[PDB]
Amino acid sequence: GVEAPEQLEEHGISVYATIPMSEWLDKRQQRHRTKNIPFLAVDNPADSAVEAVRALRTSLHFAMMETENNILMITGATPDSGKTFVSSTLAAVIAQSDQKVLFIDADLRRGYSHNLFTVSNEHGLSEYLAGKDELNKVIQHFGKGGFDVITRGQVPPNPSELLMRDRMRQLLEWANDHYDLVIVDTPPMLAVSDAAVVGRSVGTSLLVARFGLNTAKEVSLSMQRLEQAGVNIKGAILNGVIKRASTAYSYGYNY
Amino acid sequence: GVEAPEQLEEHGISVYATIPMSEWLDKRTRLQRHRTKNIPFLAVDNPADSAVEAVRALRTSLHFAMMETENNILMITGATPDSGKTFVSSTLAAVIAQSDQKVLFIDADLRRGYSHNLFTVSNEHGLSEYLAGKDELNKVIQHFGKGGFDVITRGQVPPNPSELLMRDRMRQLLEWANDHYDLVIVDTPPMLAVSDAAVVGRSVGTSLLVARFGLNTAKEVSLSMQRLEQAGVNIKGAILNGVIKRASTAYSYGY
Ligand SMILES: [Cl-]
Ligand SMILES: [Cl-]
Ligand SMILES: [Cl-]
Repeated sequence: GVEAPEQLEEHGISVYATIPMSEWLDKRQQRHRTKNIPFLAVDNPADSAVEAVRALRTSLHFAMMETENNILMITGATPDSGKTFVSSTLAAVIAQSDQKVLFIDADLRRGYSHNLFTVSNEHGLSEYLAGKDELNKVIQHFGKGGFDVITRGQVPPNPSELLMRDRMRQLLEWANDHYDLVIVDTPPMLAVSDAAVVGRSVGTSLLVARFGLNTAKEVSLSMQRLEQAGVNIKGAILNGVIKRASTAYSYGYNY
Repeated sequence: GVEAPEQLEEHGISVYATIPMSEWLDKRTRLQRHRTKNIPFLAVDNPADSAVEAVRALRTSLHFAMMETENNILMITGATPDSGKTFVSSTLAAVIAQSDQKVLFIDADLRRGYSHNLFTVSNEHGLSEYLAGKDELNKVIQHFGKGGFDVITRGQVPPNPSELLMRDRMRQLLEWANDHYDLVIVDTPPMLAVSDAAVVGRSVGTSLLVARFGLNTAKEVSLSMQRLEQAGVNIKGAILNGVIKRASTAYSYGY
C-alpha cells in the first residue's frame, strides 16, 4: 500500500497532486429540469478534494508549458483508482476558468462517465472509431460541468483494434485545435495496453494511484511499461488520501 | 408605450415570450480567498427567478418553432437601443446550455456590444478581428465558465463595421458553427439603428425581435420586422421584455 506522497518520490516518481477523499460525497408549482445528483465540482466547490484538484491545475499549468500538444491522458495503475473522479473534477475546474475542455472516455469496455454526467450513450467513441458516426454526432455537452464530452458508446467486439484505427488520431489532432485542454480517461495500464496505443498521441500523461490500494511498486511498473511505448508519462497523482486516526495501522498486501 | 402580448398579437406579430423584470437584479443583489472572475449572471445565480423561468418558456416555444428546420442559427435583435436584447439572449444561452446542449454565443454588435464585459472575458480577438482575416476561428471562440457556453466577443471596433459583416467569413463562420453547435445565438444591433441585423439575418434560420415593455411601440416593432422582411429574413416573432407587474406609470411620449 502506498499512502504517502514521498513514498513515491523515493522511487523517482513525481507526484503532481495529492487528493483527499470527500466524506460529503459518500453521504451523497411545476417547472421542468434535467440531470441528477451529484457532481462534487459544482455542488460543493469549497470541498477539500476539489481544492486539491485546483492545485493539480496549477501544476499542469506549469508542467504543460510549451509542449504544443494540449491533450492530457489520465490513467491509473489498476481498477478502482478513482481516476474518473480526478479527471472529471479537473475538467470542471479547468472549464470553470473560462477554458474550452473536451473530455473523452476511452475506456471502451468499462467507461461509465455517461452515467456520472447523466448523458446518452447511444453515440460515443466506439461508434465513431468504427466509422458509423461522424465526429460532431458523438460530442455532446455536460451541462452541469460546463464542458464537452464523448462517452464510450456501445461496448464494441474489438475494443483494442478500434483504438488503433486512424480515426483516433484524426480525433486527437482535430480536438487539439478546437479545445484548450483535451482530457482522455483510459483503462489502467495493469489491465490493458489501450493506454499505450493512445498515450502515444498525447502531450502529457498522469497515472493515478489510490491511497492504500496501490503498492508503490506497480505505479513504477505501470510507468515503466508506458515508457517502453512512446508514451510520455509525466508524474503521478495520489488519490484517496485519508488521515487522522491517532494510532498506527493501514492496509496493503505484499507480492 | 407598449404592453401586451395581446397588443402585439393584434398587428399579427407573433410573441414567443414575455419576460418580467427582475427586482433581484435591479438591486444587483449579493446573497480564505481565491474568488471567481466574473459578476452577477442571473441565469446561474438565481435560477428560480421569474425572469429565468420566462426564458425557459422561450426555450420551449423555440423548441417547437425550431422543429426539424435543420439550420440552428438564431438571431436575436431589438427594435431600438436598450431593449434588453443581451439579457435575453445571454440568459437563453445559459438555460439551453444547462440542458446539455453545445451552444455558441456571438456578439455581432461590432460597435457597441458589451457581452465581453458581461461575461468578463477578453476582448482582444473577436468577431471584427476574425471577419477582417486577422485572427483565426479557434482564436476568437472563448468559453464562459459560469454560463457554460462558448462565446465570441465583438473584438476591437473596426473602421468598417458594416463592410466586414458583408464580408464572406460571416457566412463561412455561421455555417461552420452550425455543424459544431446544437444552437448558435447571434446578437445583433437594433434594427432601427443600422442595417447589420438584416445583412446577418440572411444566414440565420430563425429570428426574434425583442421589444421593451413601455419603451417600444407596436409601431416601430412591426416596422423592424417589415424591413427585415424586405431583406428576406425569417422573423418568426417578438419578445416582450422588462414587463414589470404590480406597478403603474409616470412617463410620456408618442409619434
Ligand atoms: Cl476508476
Ligand atoms: Cl473543422
Ligand atoms: Cl441595446
